[PDB]
Amino acid sequence: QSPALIASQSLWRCTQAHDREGWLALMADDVVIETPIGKSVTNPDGSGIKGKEAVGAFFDTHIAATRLTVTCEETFPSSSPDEIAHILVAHSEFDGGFTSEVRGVFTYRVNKAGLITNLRGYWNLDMMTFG
Ligand SMILES: CC(=O)[C@@]1(O)CC[C@H]2[C@@H]3CCC4=CC(=O)CC[C@]4(C)[C@H]3CC[C@@]21C
Ligand code: NA
Ligand code: NA
Repeated sequence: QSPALIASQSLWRCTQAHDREGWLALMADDVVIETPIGKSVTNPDGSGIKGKEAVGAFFDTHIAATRLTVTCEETFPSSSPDEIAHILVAHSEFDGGFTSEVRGVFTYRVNKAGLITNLRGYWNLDMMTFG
């Protein structure tokens, strides 16, 4: 298991389990999350959520109060142990019964310490469905 794979798998587990401190412990201090890449509700300025403090707020907003299910459809290693890509399906269920689901490419990068520096998602609203 490469550092990138272990990091991505650990982040899935901590995400579904709402494990805030475990989730943040996987992040580098200069982490940048772009889920999705470009402007969106989860990426306001379209340039990503930057720094552990900001992704902490991101967690509290979009993960903490949501039942999340992350399915790994397919994994694409690179020739670098520090970078990996996944086809993921992210299903959200909020307090009330409202749901959203999306499927896209997610790329991960870790530093030499094995901490996530980049998480980037390839999808848009057209690929989303709601229930
Ligand atoms: C509530 C929402 O809008 C979403 O459910 C739609 C897509 C979701 C991504 C999917 C990718 C992912 C994989 C991880 O390993 C960490 C958690 C994230 C970033 C996760 C956060 C919540 C998001 C943004
Ligand atoms: Na590094
Ligand atoms: Na550095």
